[PDB]
Amino acid sequence: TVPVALVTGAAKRLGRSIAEGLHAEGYAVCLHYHRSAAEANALSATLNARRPNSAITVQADLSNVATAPAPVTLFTRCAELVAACYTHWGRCDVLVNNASSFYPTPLLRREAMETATADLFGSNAIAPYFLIKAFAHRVAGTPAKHRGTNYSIINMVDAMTNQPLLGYTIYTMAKGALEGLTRSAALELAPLQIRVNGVGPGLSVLVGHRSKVPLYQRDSSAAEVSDVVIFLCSSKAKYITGTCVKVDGGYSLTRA
Amino acid sequence: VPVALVTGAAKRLGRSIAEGLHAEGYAVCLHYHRSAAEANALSATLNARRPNSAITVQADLSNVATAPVTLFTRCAELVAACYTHWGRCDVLVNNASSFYPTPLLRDREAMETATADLFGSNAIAPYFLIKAFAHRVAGTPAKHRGTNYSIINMVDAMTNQPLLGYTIYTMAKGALEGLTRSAALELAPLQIRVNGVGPGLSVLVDGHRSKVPLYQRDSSAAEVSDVVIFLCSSKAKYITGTCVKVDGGYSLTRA
Amino acid sequence: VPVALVTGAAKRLGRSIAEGLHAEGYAVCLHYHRSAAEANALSATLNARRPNSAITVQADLSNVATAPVAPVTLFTRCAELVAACYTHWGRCDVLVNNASSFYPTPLLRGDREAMETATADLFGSNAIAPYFLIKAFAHRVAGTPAKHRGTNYSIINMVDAMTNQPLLGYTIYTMAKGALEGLTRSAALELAPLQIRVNGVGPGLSVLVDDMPPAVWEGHRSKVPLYQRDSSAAEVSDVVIFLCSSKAKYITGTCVKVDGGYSLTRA
Amino acid sequence: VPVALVTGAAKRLGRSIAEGLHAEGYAVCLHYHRSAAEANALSATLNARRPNSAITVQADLSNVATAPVAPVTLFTRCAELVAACYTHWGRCDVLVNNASSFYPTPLLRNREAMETATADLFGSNAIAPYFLIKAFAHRVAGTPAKHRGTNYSIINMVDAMTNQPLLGYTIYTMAKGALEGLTRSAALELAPLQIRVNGVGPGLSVLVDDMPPAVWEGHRSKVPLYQRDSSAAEVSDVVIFLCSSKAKYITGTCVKVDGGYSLTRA
Ligand SMILES: NC(=O)C1=CN([C@@H]2O[C@H](COP(=O)(O)OP(=O)(O)OC[C@H]3O[C@@H](n4cnc5c(N)ncnc54)[C@H](OP(=O)(O)O)[C@@H]3O)[C@@H](O)[C@H]2O)C=CC1
Ligand SMILES: NC(=O)C1=CN([C@@H]2O[C@H](COP(=O)(O)OP(=O)(O)OC[C@H]3O[C@@H](n4cnc5c(N)ncnc54)[C@H](OP(=O)(O)O)[C@@H]3O)[C@@H](O)[C@H]2O)C=CC1
Ligand SMILES: NC(=O)C1=CN([C@@H]2O[C@H](COP(=O)(O)OP(=O)(O)OC[C@H]3O[C@@H](n4cnc5c(N)ncnc54)[C@H](OP(=O)(O)O)[C@@H]3O)[C@@H](O)[C@H]2O)C=CC1
Ligand SMILES: NC(=O)C1=CN([C@@H]2O[C@H](COP(=O)(O)OP(=O)(O)OC[C@H]3O[C@@H](n4cnc5c(N)ncnc54)[C@H](OP(=O)(O)O)[C@@H]3O)[C@@H](O)[C@H]2O)C=CC1
Repeated sequence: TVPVALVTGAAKRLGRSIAEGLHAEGYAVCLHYHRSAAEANALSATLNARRPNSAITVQADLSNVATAPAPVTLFTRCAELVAACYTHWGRCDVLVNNASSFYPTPLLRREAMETATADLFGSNAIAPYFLIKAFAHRVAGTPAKHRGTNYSIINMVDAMTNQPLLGYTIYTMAKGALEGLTRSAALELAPLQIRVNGVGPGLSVLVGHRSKVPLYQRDSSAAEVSDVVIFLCSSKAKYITGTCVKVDGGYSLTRA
Repeated sequence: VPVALVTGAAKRLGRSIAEGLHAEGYAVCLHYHRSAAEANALSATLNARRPNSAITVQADLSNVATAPVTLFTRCAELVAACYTHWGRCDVLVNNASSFYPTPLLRDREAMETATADLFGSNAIAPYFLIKAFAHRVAGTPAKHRGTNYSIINMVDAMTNQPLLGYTIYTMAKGALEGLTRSAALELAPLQIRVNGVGPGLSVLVDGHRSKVPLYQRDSSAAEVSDVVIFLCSSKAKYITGTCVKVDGGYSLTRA
Repeated sequence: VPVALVTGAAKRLGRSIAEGLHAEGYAVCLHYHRSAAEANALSATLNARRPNSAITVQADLSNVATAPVAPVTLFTRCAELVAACYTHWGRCDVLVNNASSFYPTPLLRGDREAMETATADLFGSNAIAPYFLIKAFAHRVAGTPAKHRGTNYSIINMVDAMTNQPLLGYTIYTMAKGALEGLTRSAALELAPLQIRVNGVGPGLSVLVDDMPPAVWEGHRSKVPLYQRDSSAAEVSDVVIFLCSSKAKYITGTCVKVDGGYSLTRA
Repeated sequence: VPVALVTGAAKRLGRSIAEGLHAEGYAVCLHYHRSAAEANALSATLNARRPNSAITVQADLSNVATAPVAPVTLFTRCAELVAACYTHWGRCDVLVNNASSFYPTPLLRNREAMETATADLFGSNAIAPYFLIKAFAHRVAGTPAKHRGTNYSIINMVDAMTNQPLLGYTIYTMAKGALEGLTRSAALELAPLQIRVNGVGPGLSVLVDDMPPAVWEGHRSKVPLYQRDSSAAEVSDVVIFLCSSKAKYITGTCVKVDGGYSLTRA
């Protein structure tokens, strides 16, 4: 049986490493993207070249805003992403909420305030919520006899948000929401044997903070994070749910 | 005479907090959404005890426009109301909170308003309120600033042990915890303290209470508001970015 | 008149705690290990303000047997501290596990002794003594007929707001503090039926010792987000006192950081 | 061919962990206290599968001095376990602090009992692990850089449920809290030697069934995922993963393996 994985923000960096890892384990992969169409399609071509019909791409803005066709709501856009997996491959075994907007929202010195709120909160928390709902309904709507045997949802959190980055309040809040989503979803979806966990990087693939990481005194590679993600998706991890794993080289253990 | 703004001050915990702060000498701006009668009754009681020690302000803190007026604007206006009437705002208490199911498992705009209401009241409104509050302090010349600025976020001691079916509420509380820490850090330079108070079971609607280790009952409003009040006192000036459980040990239990 | 036992009461945070409780009307049993002169000076001050409101008891809380007053065990020494409260005043309403040894136990580089004594000292003072003290305290309340019990039993464990961001080289100390946090939760749960509340207070930097260059000391305190300084003893003891008040009677099993946001920082 | 020392390896989780590591090619030093028969049986199986891939060492990890052949301290007995790995195979790449005593130490409802309970519960769950880590760390530091292994990993078996204390188990819960502290402090201090230190916290695994079937069923039925306790393998696979080179950026973290049990409330 060939399992399917949906990965948001799959075009590059961690998202792309995650998709590659899942693909190397035999997953067919639905690569979501927002703006990185060229990289997304280039990745699909690589994956489909290795193994025919093992990759597709879907575009979507996951910000908590209406888009033009009545207006399309973020929920609808999310349901469509999950539906694209069932339409093409007839299944969706794994969901990885990786897409994430990250920029300052200082408390100390309108259009910007409102789009920032919906963008940061949508991508990091609200989209993943609706995505999980859509994913869950599909599974519930599948007759028990026909369900997969290893449903796994991974939320990309942040190992460092408890030690807030000065000026990033909304981003930090959204990640805090995502942690709550992880726990609440693990509990409510446990009956459908759908596991929900979180993976929190510290510093990965930076574009003198490296030297602060206790382990290796450097940021991590994408693989050093994606391997963790892949492991949590494996049947060997089927008893793990509702937990967040830090992948930070001990950075969260430090103090100023 | 210090001023305190308390959202959702009309009844229950919000009312207890206002009364507590008032008993310590605070002038209190009582925010309310729908409980206009209860809000005005309380103001009358407080103003009767001490002239000009209470006002009331109506506002929907759901992340939606009204009349268009954005949530941020409505929030700025709440804080402005304090400076307009009394010329100051020393304490902010983000207490207002919507609480109802958002099941993941068995409706179009039903989830739309739920999203904006649950997230607005519990997280986004508090964010804008804190911004507005922080902005007024920063805009106040150092010599004229108060000496005990305190923001309290009402969190939930039990959200790490999620209530089945309440994902969006739980998510909003998680955001509020993040707001508490991020704000404490960024506002430390203005000497504005930001903390959280997390009830377990308090003043139940109407069992579940027999589950509480301590006293085997839910708490009274005072048992929570006193903690809020203490965190606002100058005896607590070194505390910031922390959340205090007031749950009688409920979070220490397991199924 | 309610009684409070405070371990390591002779100076610094322990003294401030005793003074605070004393200012609220508590009679205070001041425990000390080596600071006899400081302890007696404090008792004198408290007894001078209010006759018979203070006493002092000496005890090594390290997890080692002591010279017969058959060797005396740590548990026995702990029971005796609690007993000294009931013997003199007929009661013990509040316990504050404040005493604490603090020094390096590096993982990397007349010798065994230092290893075996460090283990028992750091662990005893910070965790094991508090355990037996709580047991003793718990036993005395349980042995009191309901009709004679106090109405506000409170136990406070002094923890560390920064142990989750370990100080390099202090593994055993950090370990003992983690054990203390465990004790706090387990005790709150088990003693809830006797209405004995058990909480923790975790300082960050308080009355930071200045055995180092002025600038190096400016550095450390400047890392605290709020006020860019370590705290005074009062800024911590007032929190302790509050947790002991009847206005905190619904709080139990919780640890309160008093760190001015220090734990929110990163390297 | 890497070496792994596993304490309390004789049965249950310890055994599953040794088997897991053995299946990955590790040579395994199986520590035991009282389960000599089960320990030797396991060694035989492993050695039969791959010659000279298993040994055993007996040791009481309680924080008490043992009788020789001058009393032996816990630290010495700990160094000797680590030494046994370097003596036999010339290396120790992985350490798994699995050994653990677990029994009640009530505060109420009421000897050499309390002196031994304290030392046994605290020794096995915390103090031994401390000294073992020290010993393990010294051996690595005393190895010239050019000869060091490339994947040093220490895993501490913690408890996903200690923050929701089991009534009457104060000392155990305290020792587990100390073990968590040990995990973080050690990760930090040993980072420079590239020695990773993490924790794995089971919830309910291979739940002891010494009670009415209904009572046993009620207990496991509380676990949200599968409504059952876990198998040993469902825990050991996590341990094994954390030891793999794919996990070489993870350190100072504790991973719950509890099927969501810690998410529940009374
Ligand atoms: N890298 C690090 O040091 C850390 C990473 N993390 C988390 O790990 C995950 C991946 O990290 P990283 O690779 O750095 O991520 P990136 O910052 O590179 O962003 C990943 C993708 O998110 C997509 N995205 C952003 N906003 C939206 C939106 N509004 N709608 C739809 N898609 C959007 C972008 O896709 P596109 O280009 O197609 O528009 C982008 O490629 C993230 O969730 C991040 O929060 C956490 C802590 C540290
Ligand atoms: N009580 C408990 O057991 C627990 C309480 N808490 C938290 O403590 C705080 C107070 O608790 P409690 O007294 O029970 O709170 P309530 O549930 O009684 O709600 C408080 C007030 O919030 C206001 N409110 C709700 N939605 C909105 C909105 N969209 N815009 C503006 N105001 C709104 C309401 O004001 P109005 O009536 O005027 O419309 C209401 O009176 C809350 O933050 C809650 O989350 C956390 C855990 C447990
Ligand atoms: N001050 C700070 O920055 C921080 C403090 N804390 C905690 O707060 C509490 C008080 O802090 P602080 O005032 O600095 O504490 P101190 O370091 O000054 O120690 C307090 C007392 O503990 C006693 N003590 C130490 N070892 C033993 C022992 N083996 N047996 C009996 N008594 C012993 C000493 O009593 P004597 O002198 O009589 O021998 C000492 O006066 C402690 O628990 C500490 O761990 C936590 C984080 C930070
Ligand atoms: N199983 C579960 O549901 C849970 C397990 N855990 C943790 O997982 C780990 C393994 O679990 P599990 O397999 O159940 O463990 P066990 O309860 O079976 O104990 C493991 C081994 O520890 C050894 N041991 C106990 N005390 C000592 C001592 N004083 N000195 C030396 N060795 C000692 C015993 O070895 P011997 O037989 O040779 O004497 C025993 O076989 C433990 O650390 C445990 O705390 C945590 C939560 C739940």
